Amino acid sequence: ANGEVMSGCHWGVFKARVENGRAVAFEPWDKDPAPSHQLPGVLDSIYSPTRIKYPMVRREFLEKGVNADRSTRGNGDFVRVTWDEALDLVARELKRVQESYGPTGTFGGSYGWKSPGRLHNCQVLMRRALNLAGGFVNSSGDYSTAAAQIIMPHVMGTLEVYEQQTAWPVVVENTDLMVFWAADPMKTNEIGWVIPDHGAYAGMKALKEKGTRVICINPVRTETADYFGADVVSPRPQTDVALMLGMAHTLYSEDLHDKDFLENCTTGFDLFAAYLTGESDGTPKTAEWAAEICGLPAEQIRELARSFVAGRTMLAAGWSIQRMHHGEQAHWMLVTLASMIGQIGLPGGGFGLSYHYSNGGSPTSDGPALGGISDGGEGGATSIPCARVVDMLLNPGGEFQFNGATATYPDVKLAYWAGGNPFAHHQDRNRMLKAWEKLETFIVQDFQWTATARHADIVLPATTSYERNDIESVGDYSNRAILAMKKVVDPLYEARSDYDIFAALAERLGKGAEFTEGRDEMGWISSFYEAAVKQAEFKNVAMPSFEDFWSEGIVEFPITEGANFVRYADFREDPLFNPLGTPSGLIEIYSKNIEKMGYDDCPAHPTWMEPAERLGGAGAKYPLHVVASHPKSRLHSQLNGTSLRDLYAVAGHEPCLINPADAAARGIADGDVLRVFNDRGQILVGAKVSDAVMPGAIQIYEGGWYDPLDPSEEGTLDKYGDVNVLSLDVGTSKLAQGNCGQTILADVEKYAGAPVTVTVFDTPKGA
Ligand SMILES: Nc1nc2c(c(=O)[nH]1)N[C@H]1C(S)=C(S)[C@@H](COP(=O)(O)OP(=O)(O)OC[C@H]3O[C@@H](n4cnc5c(=O)[nH]c(N)nc54)[C@H](O)[C@@H]3O)O[C@H]1N2
Ligand SMILES: Nc1nc2c(c(=O)[nH]1)N[C@H]1C(S)=C(S)[C@@H](COP(=O)(O)OP(=O)(O)OC[C@H]3O[C@@H](n4cnc5c(=O)[nH]c(N)nc54)[C@H](O)[C@@H]3O)O[C@H]1N2
Ligand SMILES: OC[C@H]1O[C@@H](O)[C@H](O)[C@@H](O)[C@@H]1O
Ligand SMILES: OC[C@H]1O[C@@H](O)[C@H](O)[C@@H](O)[C@@H]1O
Ligand SMILES: OC[C@H]1O[C@@H](O)[C@H](O)[C@@H](O)[C@@H]1O
Ligand SMILES: [Mo+6]
Ligand SMILES: [O]
Ligand SMILES: [O]
Repeated sequence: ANGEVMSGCHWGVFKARVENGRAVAFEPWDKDPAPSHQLPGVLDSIYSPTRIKYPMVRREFLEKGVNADRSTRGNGDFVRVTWDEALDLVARELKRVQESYGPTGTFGGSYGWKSPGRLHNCQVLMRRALNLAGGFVNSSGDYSTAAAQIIMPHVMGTLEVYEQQTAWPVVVENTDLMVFWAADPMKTNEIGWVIPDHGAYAGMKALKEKGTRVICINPVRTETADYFGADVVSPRPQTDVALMLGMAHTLYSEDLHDKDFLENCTTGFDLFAAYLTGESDGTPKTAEWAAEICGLPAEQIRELARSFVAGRTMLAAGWSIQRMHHGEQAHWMLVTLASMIGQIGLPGGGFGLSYHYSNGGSPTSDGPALGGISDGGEGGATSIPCARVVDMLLNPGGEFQFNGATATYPDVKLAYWAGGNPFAHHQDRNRMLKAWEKLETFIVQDFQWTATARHADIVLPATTSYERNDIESVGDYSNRAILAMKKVVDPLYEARSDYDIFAALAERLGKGAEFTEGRDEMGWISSFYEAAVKQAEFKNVAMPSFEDFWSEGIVEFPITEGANFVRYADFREDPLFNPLGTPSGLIEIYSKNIEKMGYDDCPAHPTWMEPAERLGGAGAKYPLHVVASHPKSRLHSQLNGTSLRDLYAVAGHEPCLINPADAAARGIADGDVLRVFNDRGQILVGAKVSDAVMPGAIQIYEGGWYDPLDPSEEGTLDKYGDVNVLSLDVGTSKLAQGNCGQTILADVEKYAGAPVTVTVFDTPKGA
């Protein structure tokens, strides 16, 4: 066809131009306040050299199945097969594992960002089919807030991280000092889990125009600091809890803390104060004590603390600091500091844990909620914390602790992954490669030839959202509209929707009608729309017929009371009438429930503990902290294998931001090929020399595609730059068992070996 088609994605709403059946541009939505620069890469991902054309089976698995040499996964030897051959093999394997081992034999957690959409949700569709086969082992939590989402319920009485924030207009009108703590909102609000509304950009523009003072506490001077002209304060990475303690000690010793707020809204302050002063352990937590750990001058620490109580202050914290050893302590100590400041529940005061994620603070509309397809049970134990996947494979039947409970790891034999990239997202790549040999069968379903697809036994080519129809909400927190995600182009090559793949597997198991319910694509979509219309009718919100909605492509909802929302205002007004969901009904600075667990690595009040490895730590073996943060010009690993890579690759490798003093000490110049290494692994990167990163730290973003020099050699050099070749794979503590992906020390040198060639962005042989 020829014309324009409106649809959406994790980067926003867009208008595609189609010529002779091929999409030629993904243009920004006219109503978007800040369109994404990544749209050209989203378009290219439909057509790039790494688009998966056909079903494939690795040669060793096609010939020997369960008896294959497991060490050769990832060596490139794939055989093209027909869809019938691939689907029959997958169905035979699903049935074999269920009959031999029961539900504990299959792992169906399949963590990953996939694509938005209420119908074409690849993970829910996979679980719908696996439940019809007999069941599976799931995963709990995520890689984003694994620690904060477990400690917050014990402290504030709610998960806190994925909840609406005090509205942006209220912050602009009332806040005197905005503190971005381990957060880069100008970078991270580009993405949404549903289709993003980019509402944070409207709020940040209003904040900039008013001239309000901004401070960001971060090892890197970011686009957020440049936009606002912010003061940048850079503690050594992993020392924020010590900095917060020094600030708290200053407030207490100078009688600047809010005694009334502490008495009326919290429990355990007296016990915490005994720790703060050193009465309980012999070590006063002074600004000088804190300065020695974090590297900032003691007077700067005292001045920051005094400035937080001088006017109305908002502590807007990000999540990198909890994606680390003892991560639970970061936001627990932040809430304790906010309680001493005493402004929780006031307009523009307190703290917020989602101003940097999916446009939190964009005012909530009066529209209805939109539902989608279910798993028939998205957005040994029968479930594991997600980042314990390798520990599980290495210790079948072994015990593990999690948030007060004791359980044993299930004995998993088959793993099915759809819409995720664990060979980019999981920690300690070399350890993971050896552990994966414990799986009998590994099936991967995607549209791009990621490191995960390259390591599979069986590869099934899915379609993108642009090759089918769907329905989804716009604005993770605002719910400003419902959008028709219309088909842009017909399915490419031999690709099939995840729905069509799972329906064909359900048919082979004799459960076809149970999977489909006799509905077709538009039948499912209209059912979801009609349920939203009924909910809206009960709340006096007008909506068009399904036919008129589909023709127009969108329905917008108005904002009224959502513009005035203040988080914790009811609790502050009357804590006895509106108690929190904690044992006391108050903020738990001291937790008796956590005391009873007896976990050495997660005490009963916020506490400073040395991490496994850190910059400035006694016995540290490597010199530089690696800031393994989220990428500017990708969504994780998404879009690495597209023309968008040209915006940032350095000599064909992932970029490494390095301070001029650390570079000059090693004879490194901008543009040089470098080797980054530690005792766990080694990778290549390209140098980007800049004083934006503090001395003692280097920045290498997560998501790079792993490209082994010699796949048959243990510890081989990664030719491209997957930062998770350098990371450690351990739990945050026994409380949350979260990942520690930003706890990394390494050295760097000018590469001195023979020239190598990156091949991970090329079409695999035979594909
Ligand atoms: N373009 C883009 N946007 C995204 C994503 C993406 O991949 N690309 N991913 C999405 C997802 S799933 C999430 S969870 C969010 C990510 O949200 P976050 O986890 O908050 O983001 P990060 O980029 O990992 O880190 C935030 C900031 O913390 C700083 N930092 C790192 N270590 C420390 C430390 O020890 N102390 C202090 N004070 N600061 C530190 C970093 O320099 C960075 O500027 O972004 C979302 N949006
Ligand atoms: N060192 C370090 N490691 C980190 C982090 C960090 O800060 N530091 N960040 C962590 C976090 S919070 C996250 S969320 C993870 C990110 O890990 P992931 O979510 O696994 O990363 P993505 O690259 O988004 O992978 C999603 C995959 O889904 C595929 N896909 C998209 N839509 C569909 C669909 O409809 N069908 C199918 N079959 N496939 C589809 C995409 O092409 C892509 O390959 O990384 C984690 N790892
Ligand atoms: O070529 C015909 C085949 O096309 C595939 O896209 C359909 O999934 C399958 O059901 C059909 O038989
Ligand atoms: O067809 C494209 C148009 O569709 C409308 O429904 C959207 O509100 C408008 O912003 C967009 O330009
Ligand atoms: O010492 C026990 C701890 O050991 C760590 O290696 C594991 O990652 C963690 O799950 C466990 O609680
Ligand atoms: Mo995440
Ligand atoms: O995550
Ligand atoms: O995430």
